[PDB]
Amino acid sequence: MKASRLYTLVLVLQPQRVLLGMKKRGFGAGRWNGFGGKVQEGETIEDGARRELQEESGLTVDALHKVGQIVFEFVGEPELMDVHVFCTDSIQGTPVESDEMRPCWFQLDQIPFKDMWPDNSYWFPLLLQKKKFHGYFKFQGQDTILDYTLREVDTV
Ligand SMILES: Nc1nc2c([nH]c(=O)n2[C@H]2C[C@H](O)[C@@H](COP(=O)(O)OP(=O)(O)OP(=O)(O)O)O2)c(=O)[nH]1
Ligand code: NA
Repeated sequence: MKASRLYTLVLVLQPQRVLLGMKKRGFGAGRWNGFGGKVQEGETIEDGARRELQEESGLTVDALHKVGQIVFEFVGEPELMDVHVFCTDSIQGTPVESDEMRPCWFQLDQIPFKDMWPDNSYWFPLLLQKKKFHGYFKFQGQDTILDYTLREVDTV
């Protein structure tokens, strides 16, 4: 089995809208996603999620709720991505656009699934229902899922 690298993903989910960030530069740009990145040495997963939210979106929150975990495998890549998914409903500043990321609010009847990673269509609806989940997705490139598993869980 492949080794896996730890990542976080943060969704700011308010009662009527969700905050997403559009990748501005590099390869893979043009998709909306939660805020996140690699966990760094010595930090807890939750603290890495708070750090990435601040660095990417400019938002500082005191805490996050863990809602899921999703493992991504890419054909031709040696490591899995072990992505710990967090939520919060409570913010106290404004999102900030950078050269790398543009944050944007979407109403919850306008979730931009067509411009999100294909796996999001499967697990995002569970997140919206206050459910917790574990998932795994194998991708060929950016657009094609070859295999996936998804399960609702009581505890993550
Ligand atoms: N399938 C899927 N892949 C995702 C999602 N979100 C997400 O970042 N990815 C993948 C695509 C990118 O290749 C990779 C982004 O991680 P990253 O390399 O930007 O993390 P980072 O910011 O710590 O790295 P770096 O820019 O500092 O080098 O993760 C998602 O929601 N679904
Ligand atoms: Na990132």
